[PDB]
Amino acid sequence: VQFKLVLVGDGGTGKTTFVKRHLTGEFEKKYVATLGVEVHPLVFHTNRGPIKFNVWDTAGQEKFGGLRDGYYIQAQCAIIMFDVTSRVTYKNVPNWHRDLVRVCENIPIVLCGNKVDIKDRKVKAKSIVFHRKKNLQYYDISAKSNYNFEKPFLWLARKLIGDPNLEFVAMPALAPPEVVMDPALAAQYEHDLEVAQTT
Ligand SMILES: Nc1nc2c(ncn2[C@@H]2O[C@H](COP(=O)(O)OP(=O)(O)O)[C@@H](O)[C@H]2O)c(=O)[nH]1
Ligand SMILES: [Mg+2]
Repeated sequence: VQFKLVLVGDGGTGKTTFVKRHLTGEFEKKYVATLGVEVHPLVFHTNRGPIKFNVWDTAGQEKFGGLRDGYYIQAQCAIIMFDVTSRVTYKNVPNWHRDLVRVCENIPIVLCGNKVDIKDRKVKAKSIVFHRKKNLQYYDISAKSNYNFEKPFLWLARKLIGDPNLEFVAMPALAPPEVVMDPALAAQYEHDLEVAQTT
């Protein structure tokens, strides 16, 4: 049985494109009229059994202001997203985290910089600092290529289940990649995060 996960971040960062990679979750999503939300059931399969994240994706209302308390309430974990091609979206991460922690004081949170498939990257590893003092794990992701798609969910499942060595035994069916994540760029970016972390 299951965990509410709230996916937040500026409009246009790729939240909806990311949750939709999980094809069953997209097929089985439940639209909640009263709340302005689609709830996608993303089941994943660990070496210890299944875990279900019910991922709350907005219906775009973040473009007009903050989300209502009912969106965040009873969340057990979260993903904050920004877009590595837009510094302003990164600049706004602290405010999203504040809103989230205001309603859900002690939950595990992953920070994700999306669209790392785009060659002209504006927010690089050296610049991504917010997660350090706040105890968040960070990953680069590219929703459109499934790059690192399972990373945030695996880190969350380890935190939520209380098993640091949990692994996924099989991947969910994901929408086939719509863009190629350049494998060279992926390897440099993962190492660049490791370097920034040691600096
Ligand atoms: N290149 C690229 N474009 C993306 C990615 N994710 C989303 N997009 C594009 O970014 C725009 C906003 O995506 P959307 O999922 O609607 O963002 P949301 O408003 O945060 O829900 C759309 O044009 C997407 O196709 C990605 O990983 N790579
Ligand atoms: Mg959206």
